[PDB]
Amino acid sequence: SEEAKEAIIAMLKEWYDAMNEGDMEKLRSLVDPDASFVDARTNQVYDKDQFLQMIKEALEQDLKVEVKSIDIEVVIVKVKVRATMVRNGQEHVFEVVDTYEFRRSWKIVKLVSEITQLGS
Ligand SMILES: C[C@]12CCC(=O)C=C1CC[C@@H]1[C@@H]2[C@@H](O)C[C@@]2(C)[C@H]1CC[C@]2(O)C(=O)CO
Repeated sequence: SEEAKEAIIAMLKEWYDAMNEGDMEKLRSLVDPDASFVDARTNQVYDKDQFLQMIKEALEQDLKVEVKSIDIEVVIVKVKVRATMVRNGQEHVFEVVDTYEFRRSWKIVKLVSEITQLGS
């Protein structure tokens, strides 16, 4: 079980590291093909290809992230992240709470993201 936990954590490290690297090949491999992605604040729901498309656009805006905390609670993990994006020369700063559902290799089958824009 500790191995299970340790593997999930390592994968979330890979996720966020790949995000800062801009390596979407690595992101694609961590997500189940039938996974659903939820924007909690807008109630919008996306499939994997739609989610990755949005990631691509954000990476084009210099999206960078830093993980602040990881809490393991099917494995459910809550990650708090600070993120920045540069949009038409104006940087925007965000605090995001990402709650993942991993299902067994372990794959992400669901993410709910609460996104708050903090102001630069
Ligand atoms: C561009 C985005 C969605 C659209 C929006 O109005 C603001 C942002 C900035 C933060 C981004 C977010 C999504 O892309 C999901 C991201 C990457 C998040 C930072 C971490 C995030 O929740 C994830 O890493 C999810 O796996």
